Amino acid sequence: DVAGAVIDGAGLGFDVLKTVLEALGNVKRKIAVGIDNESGKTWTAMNTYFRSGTSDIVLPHKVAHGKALLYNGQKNRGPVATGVVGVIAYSMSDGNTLAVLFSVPYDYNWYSNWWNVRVYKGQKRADQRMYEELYYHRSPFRGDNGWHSRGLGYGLKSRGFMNSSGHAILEIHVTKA
Ligand SMILES: [Cl-]
Repeated sequence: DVAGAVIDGAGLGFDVLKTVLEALGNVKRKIAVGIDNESGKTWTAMNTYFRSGTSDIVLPHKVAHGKALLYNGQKNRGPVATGVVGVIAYSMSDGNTLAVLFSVPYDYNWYSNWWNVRVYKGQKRADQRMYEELYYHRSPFRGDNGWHSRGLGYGLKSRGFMNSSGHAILEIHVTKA
C-alpha cells in the first residue's frame, strides 16, 4: 500500500492515504491521492502536470476495474512559499481520458484546498490548459472535509472526499452511473 502501487479497490480508505502521507515525512505541504476504479474498464497512465510541486512517484501504469491507484505529491523543496497543485490524466478503454485535479495551497489565510474530476473526449494529456479548465471553469469541489458526488457523463460518476489542511488526503471512487 505505497504510492505507485495499485490495491484491491475495497482497500482504499482514509487510513491507507494517511500511510501514504506519513511515508513522505516532515514537509509542509503534501497530498496522498487514492482513486478507485469501478469504471468497468482498464485505465492506463498518461501523465501528471504540476502547476507547483512534484512527485518522485511513477503513476501506476495499469489500473484494472476492481483496483485503486495510490499516488502522491509534495511542494517544491526548500524556501518557496508554495503548495502542490496538479492534474493527473489516465486513458480509459473507451478512448477517453479521466482527469483529476488537486490543489493544496501554501497560505490558508487566503486560499483553500480544491479538487476536481472530469472525463474528456479522446486522448488528452494533462497540461496547463487542462489545469485552468478544471479549476476556473468546471466547478471544482472544495476540500472541505465533505463528500461530493457528480455524474461524469459517459456512463460514469464520481464520489470523493478531500480534507482541508496542508497534509491532504483525496479519495475518489469512479463508478458506473
Ligand atoms: Cl482558494
